[PDB]
Amino acid sequence: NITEEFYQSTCSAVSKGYLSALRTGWYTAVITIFLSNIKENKCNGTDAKVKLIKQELDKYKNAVTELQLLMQSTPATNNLGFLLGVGSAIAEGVAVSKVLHLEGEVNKIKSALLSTRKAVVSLSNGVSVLTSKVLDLKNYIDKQLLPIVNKQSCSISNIETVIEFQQKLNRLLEITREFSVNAGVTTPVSTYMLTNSELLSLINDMPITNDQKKLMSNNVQIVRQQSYSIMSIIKEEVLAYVVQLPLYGVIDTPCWKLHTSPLCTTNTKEGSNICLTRTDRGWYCDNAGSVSFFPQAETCKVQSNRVFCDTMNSLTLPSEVKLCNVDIFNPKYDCKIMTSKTDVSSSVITSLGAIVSCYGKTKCTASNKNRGIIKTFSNGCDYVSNKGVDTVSVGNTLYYVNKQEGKSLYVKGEPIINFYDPLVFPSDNFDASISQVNEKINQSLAFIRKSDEL
Amino acid sequence: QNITEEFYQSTCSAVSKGYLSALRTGWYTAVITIFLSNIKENKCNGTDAKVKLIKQELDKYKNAVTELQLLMQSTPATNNLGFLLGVGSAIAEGVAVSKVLHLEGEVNKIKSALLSTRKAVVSLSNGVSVLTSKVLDLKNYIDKQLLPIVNKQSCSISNIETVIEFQQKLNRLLEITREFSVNAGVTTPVSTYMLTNSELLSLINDMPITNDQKKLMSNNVQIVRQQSYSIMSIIKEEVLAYVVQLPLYGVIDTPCWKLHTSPLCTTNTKEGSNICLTRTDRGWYCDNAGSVSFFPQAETCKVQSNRVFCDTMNSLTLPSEVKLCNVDIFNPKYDCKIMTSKTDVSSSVITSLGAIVSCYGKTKCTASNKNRGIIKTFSNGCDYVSNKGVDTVSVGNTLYYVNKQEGKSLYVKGEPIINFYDPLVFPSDNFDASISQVNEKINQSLAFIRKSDE
Amino acid sequence: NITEEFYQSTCSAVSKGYLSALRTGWYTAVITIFLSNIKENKCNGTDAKVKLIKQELDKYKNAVTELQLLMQSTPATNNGFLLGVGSAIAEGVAVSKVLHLEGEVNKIKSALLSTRKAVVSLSNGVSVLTSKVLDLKNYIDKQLLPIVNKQSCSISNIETVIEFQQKLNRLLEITREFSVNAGVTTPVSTYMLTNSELLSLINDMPITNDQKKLMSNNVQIVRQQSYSIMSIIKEEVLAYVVQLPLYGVIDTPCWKLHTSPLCTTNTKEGSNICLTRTDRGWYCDNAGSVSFFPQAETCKVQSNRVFCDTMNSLTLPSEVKLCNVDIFNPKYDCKIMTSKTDVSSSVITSLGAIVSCYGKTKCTASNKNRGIIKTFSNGCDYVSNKGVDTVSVGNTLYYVNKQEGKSLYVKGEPIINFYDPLVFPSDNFDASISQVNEKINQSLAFIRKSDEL
Ligand SMILES: *[C@@H]1O[C@H](CO)[C@@H](O)[C@H](O)[C@H]1NC(C)=O
Ligand SMILES: *[C@@H]1O[C@H](CO)[C@@H](O)[C@H](O)[C@H]1NC(C)=O
Ligand SMILES: *[C@@H]1O[C@H](CO)[C@@H](O)[C@H](O)[C@H]1NC(C)=O
Repeated sequence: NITEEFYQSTCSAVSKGYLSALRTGWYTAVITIFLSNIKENKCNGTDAKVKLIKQELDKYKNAVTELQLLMQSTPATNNLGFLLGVGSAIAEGVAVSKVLHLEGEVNKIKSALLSTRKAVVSLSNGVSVLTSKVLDLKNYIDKQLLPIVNKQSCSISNIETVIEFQQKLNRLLEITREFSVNAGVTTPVSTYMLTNSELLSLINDMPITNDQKKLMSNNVQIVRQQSYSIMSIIKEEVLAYVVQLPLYGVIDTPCWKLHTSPLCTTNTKEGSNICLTRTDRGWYCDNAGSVSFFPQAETCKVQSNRVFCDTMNSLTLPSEVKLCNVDIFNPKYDCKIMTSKTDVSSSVITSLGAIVSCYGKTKCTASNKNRGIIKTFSNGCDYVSNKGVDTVSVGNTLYYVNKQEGKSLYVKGEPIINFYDPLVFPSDNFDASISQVNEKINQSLAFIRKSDEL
Repeated sequence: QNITEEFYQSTCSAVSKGYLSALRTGWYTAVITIFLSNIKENKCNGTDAKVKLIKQELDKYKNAVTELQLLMQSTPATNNLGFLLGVGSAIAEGVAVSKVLHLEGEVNKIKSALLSTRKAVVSLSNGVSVLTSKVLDLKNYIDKQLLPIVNKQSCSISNIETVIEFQQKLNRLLEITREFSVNAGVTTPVSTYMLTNSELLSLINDMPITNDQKKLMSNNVQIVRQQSYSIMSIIKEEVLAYVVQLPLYGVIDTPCWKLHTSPLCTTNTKEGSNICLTRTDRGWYCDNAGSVSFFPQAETCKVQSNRVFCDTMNSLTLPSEVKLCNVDIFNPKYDCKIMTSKTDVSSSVITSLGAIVSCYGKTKCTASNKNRGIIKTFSNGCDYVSNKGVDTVSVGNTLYYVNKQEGKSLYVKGEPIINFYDPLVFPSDNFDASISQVNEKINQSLAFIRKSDE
Repeated sequence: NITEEFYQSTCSAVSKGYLSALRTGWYTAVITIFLSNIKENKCNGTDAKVKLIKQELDKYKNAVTELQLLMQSTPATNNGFLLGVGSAIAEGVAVSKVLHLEGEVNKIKSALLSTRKAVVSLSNGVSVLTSKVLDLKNYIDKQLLPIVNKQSCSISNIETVIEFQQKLNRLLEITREFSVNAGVTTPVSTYMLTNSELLSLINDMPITNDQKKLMSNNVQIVRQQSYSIMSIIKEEVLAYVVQLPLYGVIDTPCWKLHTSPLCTTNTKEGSNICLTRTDRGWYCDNAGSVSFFPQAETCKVQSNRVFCDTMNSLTLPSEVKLCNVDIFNPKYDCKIMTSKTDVSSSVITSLGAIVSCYGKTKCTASNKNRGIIKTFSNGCDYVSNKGVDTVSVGNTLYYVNKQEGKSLYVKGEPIINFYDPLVFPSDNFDASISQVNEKINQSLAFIRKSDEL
C-alpha cells in the first residue's frame, strides 16, 4: 500500500511504501545459431522461381557479411551528474566474447550441443557459460535446401519452397538488423534476440532464489529493458552472441521517492525574497545497512509498487539521510539544501498528488475534470492530494496528477526559510547543506562585527 | 513565409522574428481496435509442405498475441537553464481511457456500438465517451476463410495463396507488436502501422476543431505524428485495443521568436584580466494568452520553415515585458537575466539567418564563402555575419554551417554593455543572475570600499 | 599499443597512445531509386491471386504518398558545456533543395540512362556523383504493366506476387525509417546504403588510400557518423542525399583525461577541502592546437583509434598538455573546481580505476578469482587493471577495462595540501589555479591590513 506525506515546512514530499528490486549481479548466457556454410552462386537456370531463390540467397550472404564485421569490432556501451563517472555495463559479456574469439572455442561449443540444445560449456580462460542452441539452420539448409543447390541444374520445385526459406531466414535477419544498427550491442533485449519461451526458460534455469524466479517471470518486460544482448562471432558455421541479464540481489526492502520544490519568502518588494530547496531528489532504497540513492530519473523503473534500479547508477549514503525527512536541523546528518533569490512559480507532480510553489502574480490552480477549479494556491509552497484532482495549472502550463491509489498526509510546520535573516542569507545559488549555510552566517555576522570595533 | 533577424551588438545576441505559433494545450484521445479471433486449436496432421508454412506463420500469430498480454499487465509512462521544467506525465489522459478498458464488461460495450460499423463514440463507464475505430477485422477472415482449413481434422491444405494471404493480414498486427514490445507499450512518433494517413487524416478531420486547425494538422501530418503518442491497453475477448493520443493546438498563429545569445567579454591583453557576461534565458518565445510562453529546450519546439510547434507542458510563463530585454537590457520593468564570468574563450552560435561569433584571445575566427573562400576575419570581440554571402564559419579548428534560408537580416550597431562595468568590483565568480541582482552585488563592494578610505 | 599515467599529485590519469581520425569534412552523394508511374487496378474481378497483388500495390502507393509528404517537409535533425550550436546536415540540405529545382531530374536521368553511376552537374555550380540502386520502373513497366494495366488480366502465376514483394522490399524499408525520422536518418542503414554501394562509394571518394583503408575497415563507425537525407520523389525517380564523413586529420596523438575529487583526510567531518581537475574527456593533437571533446558520445573508439566529430570540439592551446606534467606551470592556467563535498567515488579509466575514498567508506578492489586485493585508504589512489577486475565504493560495483596496456603510477604530494584551509574558496568554485590564488591573496589581503592595530 502506497502512502505519501507532505512537509509544508521544507516543501518536500516522500512517497513511502514501495518494494525494492535492485540489480546487483549479472547473468550471462551464450545463444548460438548454427549456420550452414553455403559457399557461392546458384544453379544453371533463370526461371523466375530460381531468380527468387537468388534474391533471398543474396540476403543470407549479406546478413553474414554484417555479422562478420561486428565480430571484428570492439563493442562498448554508448549509453548535474558529476557524482557519476561509471564504467562499462557489458564488461562481463565482452569478457565472454573476447574468449569466443580465441581459436578453438567454437569446437568446444559444438561438442557440448551435439546431443542437447543447452549445456554448460567449459571453455578456455577460466570461464563457464550456459550456451544454448536456439536455431538449427544447419539441418534445414543442408538437408532440403542444399541438394537443390547441390544440383548444378536446379529445377525450382513447387513455390512453397521459396516461402519456407523466407521463414527460416526471418529471425536471423531480424537479429542482424538490430546488431547492425547498434554497432553490436542492443538494449532492450528483443524477442528476436530472446523469445519469451527462451527467456522465461533461461530465468528458470538461472541459479537464483524461488523469490527471484517468480519476480522476473512476472516482470518479463521489465527484465528485457535492463538486459543486454551482445554480438560476438560468426565463425565455423556458428553464430554466437552473449546475453547479459540482471540479478536483483536486493529484494523487498523499503524504497521511497523524495520530491522537492523551492521554498521562498513572500514579501511584496521585488527581488527581496530568498529561497530554499532540498536538493537530493530521487529514489532511495534501503540496501545492506546503508541507503542506495538513484539521482537519475532514467535509472529506475516502477511496476506499480516495486522499483527496479541498477546499483551501478547509485550513491551510497548512511541511513541517517532518512532523518532529513524528520528534521532537517538534526545533528546526525548534514541535510543538503541550496539557496537562491529566484521565487518563480513551479509545480512538482509527486507520486500521489502535486507540490505547488506559487510566487508573485502567478495563477496556480488545481482542478477536477468534471468539477472544475477546486483550489487556488496562495503564494508560498502548498500541496494537493490526488483525491479529487486530475490536473494542476501553473500560469499557462498544465500538469496531470497521478491517479493511482494511496493515502496522502499533510504534515504541518513552519516554512524554515522564515528562520533566516535575509540581510546575511547567502543566495548566490549556493548548493550546500544546512550547517554550511550557517557556516556563512556566522562569518557574515562576524565580518560585520570586526569592522564594529571603533 | 518571411523571417527576419536583428543582431544586437550592445549585448552580443540576436532575435529571429516572423514565426507563427502552434502550441499544444490539450490531447485528443481515441481508441483504435483490431478485432481478433480466439483460436488455440492447431490440431492438424498435414505432413505435406503447405501446412508447415501455415503452421509457422500461425505460430508468429500467437507469440505476438502473448507478447501483447504481458503488455496489458504492465503500467507504462514516459520521463519527458533547461531545468526549471514542469515535471508531469505526457500520457496520463490516455491511460485514464485505458483503465476503463481493463474493467470487465467494457469490450461488449465496444462491440455493441461497433457491431456493423467502424467508427462510433462509445459510452464506457464513469466519465468516458471515446471515439473508437475498428481498423481491421481479422475475426471475419479467420472464421470465414481460415477456420475451414485448420479447424477440420481433415485439414484440407488450402492453396499456397492462403499462406501468402494470411501473411498480408498479419503484417500490421505484427509490426504493431514489435513497436510496443521494445518500447514497453508506449510509442512515439505514432507510426503508420499504428495509424495510417487515411486513418490519421480521418481522425484529424473529425476532431471537433475548426477547419483551420483541421487544415493545419492535415498539412503537418508528420509534425502531428511526432507529437502524438500511442499506448497499448488490452488484448481481451477477441479484441485488441490501443489508445491514440493526438496533440490539440490551442494557440495558433500567435507571434513566435527565437533568442540567441553568446558571451560578451572584454578585449584587454593581460590574460585573465577580462570579464564576461551572457544573457541567459535563450530559446523559443511565443505570444500566448496575454503572456509569453518560453520553451528553453530545443528538442521541444519543431519548426516547419515558419511555424513553430511547441508543447506548452515544457514551457515557462513570462510577463510580456520579457520582450523589453530585446529592446533595452537596462529596462526598469523586467529584471533581465545575465550570468557573469572571467573566462573569455572563443565560440560561435548559429542563428536563424546568420551566425554570432564571439572571438576572444589567441583564436582564429573566420567566415567563408563556397566560391571565394575566407571572406571575413573576426577581430577580437563579439560580432555577427548573416547568411547573405556566407556559407560556413570556423572558430579554432571547428567549422559550423549557416542556413541559406532566405530572410532579411539586420546588424543593429551599439556598444558592448560590459564596457560599463569596472572590472575591480565586477561579480564574475560565475554568477547566474540578472542585471540588477548583479548591480546589487556591485553596490555592496563599492560601499565596503568607500568605508576602506581611512 | 596503449599506456596510462596516474598522477597522485592531482588525482587524475592520462591514457596515451591513440591515433586520431577526426571528421573535418563531408562528402555528399545522391542515391536514386527509379520508380514507375502507375495507377488504379483496371482488372475488374476478384481472383484470389489478383487480390494479393492489389494489397502489394496498395503498400507501394501508401509508401509513395508518405514519401511525397517528406519531399516538401523541411528535413533537419537535433544533433555540450561552453559548446556553441551548429547544424549537422547543411551540406546535404544544400543539394536536396537543388534537386527540388525544375529540370534537375532530367539532367540526372540523362546521365543515368545507360549507366548506373555518373557524376551529374546540377544547375547551381557544384556537382555530385549520383548512383542508381533500384530500377523498379523497368520492372513495373515491362513485367507488370502488361498484366495489371490491361482490362483482360490473367494473374500469370503466384510467383508474380512474390517477385513484386521482393523487388519492393528496400523501398518499403527506406520509407519506414524516413518516416519515424522526419526524412533524416543516422546511422545510415544498409537499406539506405548496402555494404557494396558503401565500399564502392568510399572507393570513389577523393581521399588518400591510407584514408580509404581506414573507412573500409571501420564501415560500422563510418555509418554511425553519416546521415541520410530524404529529398524528392517526383517525375518517376526517388532521390535522397547521403552525406559521408571526411576524416581530414589522421595519425596524430590522442589521449583521454580522467579526474576525480582530491580532498584532505582530517577526521572532523566538513573540515576537509577538496579539489578536482576539470575539462575531462578526449584530447587529440590537431593542426598545432589541441581539439578537446567534452561529450562522451562525440568520439567512438576502436581499441587505439578514436573517431571524433570536430563539430562538437573545442580548439585549445597545446600548452594545456602541461596540466598533466605540472598543474602550476606558467604557460597555461590549469582549470580546477573546489568543493567541500568529500564523498568517496571511483572513476574507471582506460587501464584501471581511480578511487577517491573518504569518511568511513569501504572502497576495495577485487579479482574474479582472488577476492579483495586492496582496501583503499582515505585519499585518492589508483590501481592498474593487471590483477584487477572490479572496484566497489559502498554498495556499487564497477568493472575495469581489461584492454592490454601499461600503466605507470606517478607519486607526488597531493596539491590540496598546499592550501591554507582558512582562506581557500571551497564554495564550488569552477575556476583555475591562478584564479583560486587570486581569491586567496585578496582574502589574505583583508586579513593582512585589518590586523594592524
Ligand atoms: C551563528 O552560529 C550558530 C552556531 O554557531 C548557528 O546555529 C547560527 O545559525 C548562526 N547565526 C544565525 C543568525 O543563524
Ligand atoms: C547604489 O546605491 C545608490 C544609493 O546609495 C544608488 O543611487 C545607486 O543607483 C545604486 N547602484 C546601482 C547600480 O543602482
Ligand atoms: C599577495 O600579494 C602580496 C602583495 O603585497 C604579496 O606580498 C603576497 O606574497 C601575495 N601572496 C602570496 C601567496 O604570495
